[PDB]
Amino acid sequence: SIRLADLAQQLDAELHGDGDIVITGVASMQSAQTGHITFMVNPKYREHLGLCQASAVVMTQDDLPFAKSAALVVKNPYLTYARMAQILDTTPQPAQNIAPSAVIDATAKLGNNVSIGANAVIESGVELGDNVIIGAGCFVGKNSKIGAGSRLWANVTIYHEIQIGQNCLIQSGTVVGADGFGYANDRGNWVKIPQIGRVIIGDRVEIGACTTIDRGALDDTIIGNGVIIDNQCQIAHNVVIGDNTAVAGGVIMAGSLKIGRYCMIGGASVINGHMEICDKVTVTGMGMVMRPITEPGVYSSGIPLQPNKVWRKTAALVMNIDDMSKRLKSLERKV
Amino acid sequence: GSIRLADLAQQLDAELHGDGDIVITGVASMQSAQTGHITFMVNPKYREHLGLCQASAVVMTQDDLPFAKSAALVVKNPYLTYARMAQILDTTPQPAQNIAPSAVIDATAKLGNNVSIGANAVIESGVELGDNVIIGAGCFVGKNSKIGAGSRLWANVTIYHEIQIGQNCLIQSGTVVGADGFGYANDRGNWVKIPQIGRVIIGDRVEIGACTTIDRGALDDTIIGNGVIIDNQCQIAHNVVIGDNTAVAGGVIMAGSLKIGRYCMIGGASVINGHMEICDKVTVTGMGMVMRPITEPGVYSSGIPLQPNKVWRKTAALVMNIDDMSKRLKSLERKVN
Amino acid sequence: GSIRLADLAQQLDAELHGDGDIVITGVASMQSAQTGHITFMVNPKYREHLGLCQASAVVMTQDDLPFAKSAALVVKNPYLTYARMAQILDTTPQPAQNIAPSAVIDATAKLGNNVSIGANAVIESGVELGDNVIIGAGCFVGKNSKIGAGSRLWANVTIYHEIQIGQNCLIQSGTVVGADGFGYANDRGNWVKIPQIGRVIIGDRVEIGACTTIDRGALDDTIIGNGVIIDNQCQIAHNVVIGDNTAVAGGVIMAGSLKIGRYCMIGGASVINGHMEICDKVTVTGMGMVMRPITEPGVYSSGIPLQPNKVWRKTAALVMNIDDMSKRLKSLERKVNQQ
Ligand SMILES: CC1(C)CC(=O)c2c(nc3nn(-c4ccccc4)c(O)c3c2-c2cccs2)C1
Ligand SMILES: CC1(C)CC(=O)c2c(nc3nn(-c4ccccc4)c(O)c3c2-c2cccs2)C1
Ligand SMILES: O=C(Nc1cccc(NC(=O)c2ccco2)c1)c1ccc2c(c1)OCCO2
Ligand SMILES: [Mg+2]
Ligand SMILES: [Mg+2]
Repeated sequence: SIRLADLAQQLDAELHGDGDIVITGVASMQSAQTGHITFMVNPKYREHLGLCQASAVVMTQDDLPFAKSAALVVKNPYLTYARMAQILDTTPQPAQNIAPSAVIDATAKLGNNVSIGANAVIESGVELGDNVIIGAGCFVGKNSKIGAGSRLWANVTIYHEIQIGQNCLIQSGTVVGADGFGYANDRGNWVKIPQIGRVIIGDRVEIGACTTIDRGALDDTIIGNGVIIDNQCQIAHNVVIGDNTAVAGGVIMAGSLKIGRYCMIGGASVINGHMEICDKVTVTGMGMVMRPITEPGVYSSGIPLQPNKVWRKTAALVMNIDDMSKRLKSLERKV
Repeated sequence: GSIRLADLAQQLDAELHGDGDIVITGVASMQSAQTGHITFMVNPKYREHLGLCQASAVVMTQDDLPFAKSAALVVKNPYLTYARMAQILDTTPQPAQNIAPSAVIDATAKLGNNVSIGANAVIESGVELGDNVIIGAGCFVGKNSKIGAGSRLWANVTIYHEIQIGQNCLIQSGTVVGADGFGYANDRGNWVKIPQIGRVIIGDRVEIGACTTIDRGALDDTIIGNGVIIDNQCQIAHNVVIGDNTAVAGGVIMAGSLKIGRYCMIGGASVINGHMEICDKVTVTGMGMVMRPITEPGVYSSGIPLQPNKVWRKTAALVMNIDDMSKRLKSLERKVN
Repeated sequence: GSIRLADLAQQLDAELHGDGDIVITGVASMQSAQTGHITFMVNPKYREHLGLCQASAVVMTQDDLPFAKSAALVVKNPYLTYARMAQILDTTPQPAQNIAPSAVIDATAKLGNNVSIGANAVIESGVELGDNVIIGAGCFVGKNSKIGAGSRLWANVTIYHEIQIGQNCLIQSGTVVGADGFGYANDRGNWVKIPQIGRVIIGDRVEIGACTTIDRGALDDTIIGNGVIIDNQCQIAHNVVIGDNTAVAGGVIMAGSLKIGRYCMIGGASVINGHMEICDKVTVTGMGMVMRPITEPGVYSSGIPLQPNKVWRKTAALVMNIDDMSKRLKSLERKVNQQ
């Protein structure tokens, strides 16, 4: 719980109302009750602000005349919402102190205030920095290092020789450092190439659930600082992702892809390997990225949904487009 | 457990034609069935084949009866009867039995009657497990989460905090329920995490496949309706709502704040955009690219299917240059007219 | 781990050019190699660059040899030799060693010789682990499952009941083998679960990536042939059959009752529908949308690639209205045919 005046100060927002209002948490506009603070971004909600029952609403200056409650005025309500949600965060920690059922190799090196959940397994040589939290059931493989403040939720798998920076967050089910898909061929028989590279994850990286990041074949798979990666993503061996790039859910990346900084990869996209995407590129959902992207901007692919009867004709015509092309060329020649 | 054919027929509401004393030990495919097995025929083309079936009994329709070469259970719907008898004779073990000494269970957790918790499972403070709930080995159930009576989790399932799961649900291994949604604000190019303080509410009789992820809501909740079935490797983003009885096949990816109606069927590997709605009774075929809202019931499709590589190369190049093709067509139209 | 260069050359069947007494400690890339490392060159464009590589030895061909600036191992196939020497100098640890006191092993489980079981692994009744099997930490192996000699599971792998795995397999973390297929009947509008009492049969020398799922069959079995390699995030549905030596790249989804032949290559993120067959020696390029059986060997492809969004918008609009284009072209043909 926190006073609205204190909250406005920490948020660097201008208060318009009773600063002694006690705020207990954040809520959506439709769900907000007394004691909740909420926010609005779309001006369509201005007009039924008298139905919102929050104790305070974060809004812009143009929204203030429509306010029917105490208001915190700011330039960017969505960013202010992020900050106040962090102040009022109710999320528990993956673990507290070191659980007696955890299995920790005697040669592990633990910083101060390290928490390890029940039945987590820490291999030899592992280094956990100050304030690191390992959730229940995690595995952290030999000689891996996790920087100060980083947190793993339950049932995360970190392989051997992995480096993770400070203040990272990895959600459950994720696997970091599995073998890359590297094989030689000896007369039709696959010959495993041991993957003795690593994964280097920078600082302030957040990784979703059931995402896989393979280790490099010789050199390393590299995730830059401030990268965010959603659920169900596959990052193949020797991929390099530049700082602050965002990767949405279900993206599949092939090996040796290089992605620049400040990129945004839409969900379910497929990016082929041995190529580079430059800085400040946006790929929209389900993009089929076959070629390098050398200029910033927005890129898209795919033929969107149609009613099935219409699709049947669309797909049949598209598959025979070569004949349409030949017929057009013939007609041009005749005319 | 072995059962007498006459007793099995009564439980199935089938007409017995043959020896009710036959002992049935399990269910098998028609090609694999041996003595002691019961099987079923749904395709009348196999009537001439029944003499090659070694099952002790065969479920079939009244129209099939003259072709039987074994004891027969006559029913209106052999496929449904097969589902029912497979449940009666199910050989699937339970994920756990009793409470394993290696399980770690917070003192404040509330266990109902006949709850089983497998080895090395972890149960946090405030958790409530209803009667007959089974938690598989290596599971994690987060703080204050509630799992309704008769629900079962296979091994290595992760339930985060404040999750509500209904009665008689089944969740396969590797699935994660309640992870943080992909919620971030942008501050001059830096991503600022938005804590996801909503929950997930899963209804009754929901089945979730393996390695599926269902994210918790940002403020309000991610909601899975009653009777929903979800296959493997699906991603259900924060604040998605899925209506009762909807089926989601494997590998479907949904964006945040999507609402899917009741009675829908989403084909495997489909991709659905966020902040929009799909109405009731919509079927999206496999690999559907669902970019816009769907406001009328029916079947919808997308995608250009496979061709020989030599042919695809021309197809792809021509489609990508279709604007030029369009211009040439109009130009020729003007010239002819 | 470390080996004299002469002995390494002998085991690789390589021709040594240089000091056989050099001590090699591991493998490294050309750019990263330092004293004690062996590296390899596959691209002759780097011949001029070999003076900058500080590896102690370089694997190369006879045509590269005049350009060497180090001890050299000459072979016909530098890439295959690199695979073999990386195995010889492999630094990858084992998932486990010995039997961990925190593992929970049913009294009726049967273990061969030199079995290792990692911390907090769970082994159900009736399980059989062959000689030299390694079960990583946190794994679950369900009732009556059998794992053949030399096979290894990394941490947090889930094997359901009645699963059969062959010899010298390798399964990466997070993978689930034997979960229920997606089988349901319809009772007047209510889903009715069909118990999935088939199994999964995995052959010998199969490698499966991370967070891959392989469902069990409804009555008969899901079958993975010998020498198959499967990447991360793959979905193999109930009753799929995959022939020997086929490779499945990451993110591939296979619907139920699909049969794939031998020596196939399925590109990443492909979607393969079920109740159909793909013959031997078929290559499906990435993101392929397979809706019909493939009856002839060769390479098959689908998908419209990326364009700038403003260009894509026009392309998508024209394609979605291609029926109108077709009709206009036919009408124009009639006019040109004087009809
Ligand atoms: C629930 C049910 C008993 C019936 C059903 O509707 C269904 C089932 N299994 C499916 N597998 N795949 C699939 C999986 C992977 C790749 C490609 C396709 C579908 O698309 C499936 C569908 C659907 C078809 C159209 C909409 S949902 C079993
Ligand atoms: C098995 C092998 C040694 C050789 C191989 O053929 C192959 C390999 N790795 C791949 N990654 N991806 C991929 C992954 C993610 C997104 C897009 C593509 C492919 O498509 C891959 C392929 C194939 C190409 C064509 C058919 S399979 C390594
Ligand atoms: O693409 C993001 N999500 C997302 C997830 C899953 C599926 C989709 N489907 C589509 O787009 C889609 C379906 C059909 C056509 O298109 C999108 C996305 C990107 C960047 C972000 C972000 C979300 O939130 C944080 C800010 O950065
Ligand atoms: Mg334990
Ligand atoms: Mg996918």
